[PDB]
Amino acid sequence: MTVPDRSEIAGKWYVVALASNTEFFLREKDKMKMAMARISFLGEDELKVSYAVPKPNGCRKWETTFKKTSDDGEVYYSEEAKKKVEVLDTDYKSYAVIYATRVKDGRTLHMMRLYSRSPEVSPAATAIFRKLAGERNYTDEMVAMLPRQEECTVDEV
Ligand SMILES: O=C(N[C@H]1COC(=O)[C@@H](NC(=O)c2cccc(O)c2O)COC(=O)[C@@H](NC(=O)c2cccc(O)c2O)COC1=O)c1cccc(O)c1O
Ligand SMILES: CCCCC/C=C\C/C=C\C/C=C\C/C=C\CCCC(=O)O
Ligand SMILES: [Ga+3]
Repeated sequence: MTVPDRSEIAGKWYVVALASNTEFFLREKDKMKMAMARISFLGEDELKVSYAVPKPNGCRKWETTFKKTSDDGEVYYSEEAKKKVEVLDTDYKSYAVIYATRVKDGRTLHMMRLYSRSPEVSPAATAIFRKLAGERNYTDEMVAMLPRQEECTVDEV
């Protein structure tokens, strides 16, 4: 409540560019199109967020809950989904950059994701985005920009 900005962007979050090094995912992120999502505040230490990705091979839409989210200041952690996301940069004015990391048994992973407040991409959104990726010594092929092309979409259900 003390952050009306959240309510402003909450309801629809767009993913239009990512960064990674794991070929399996990087290999595929390069083929998908822009994705959408909806986030809700359950509690500062818990929030509900949904993922919407249009996959021509088979669109996939679902919901997910984030629990025990207060570790490093404001970060989300799902004991079940063994995956956490920390607000690495968010303005909802034109873009937001977040640090996403998935850790499997014996394997750890990190990746950056660039969001857009509007289906369009601001040259600055891609640049600030690249700046961070560079700090991680990333290369173009490691970061793939995604178009607005849409085949499937989610509802305000
Ligand atoms: O390493 C990560 N994925 C793997 C492994 O995850 C998976 O294979 C599946 N996935 C989940 O079950 C999942 C369950 C719970 C939460 C999930 O996000 C799942 O994805 C399906 O996702 C996909 O096929 C693709 N995925 C998106 O397009 C996406 C688009 C926008 C937003 C997405 O989350 C997407 O996954 C590719 O994802 C992958 O290859 C990975 C890391 C860090 C953060 C991630 O989100 C990752 O997914
Ligand atoms: C918003 C989560 C969307 C989840 C589904 C889409 C992509 C999954 C990967 C990263 C998205 C996770 C969080 C979005 C970034 C910052 C949230 C700030 C919330 C706030 O400022 O209070
Ligand atoms: Ga995922």
